[PDB]
Amino acid sequence: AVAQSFNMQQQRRFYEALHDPNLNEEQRNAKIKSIRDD
Repeated sequence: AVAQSFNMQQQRRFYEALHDPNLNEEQRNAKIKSIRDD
């Protein structure tokens, strides 16, 4: 969540959001394009 190294620090978040079939591939995609874009 707003890390100064959002690849090394932020990785588990992206994994969790990606591995979430409940969220359809648009809302799921928005989560990905938010965890980075913050």
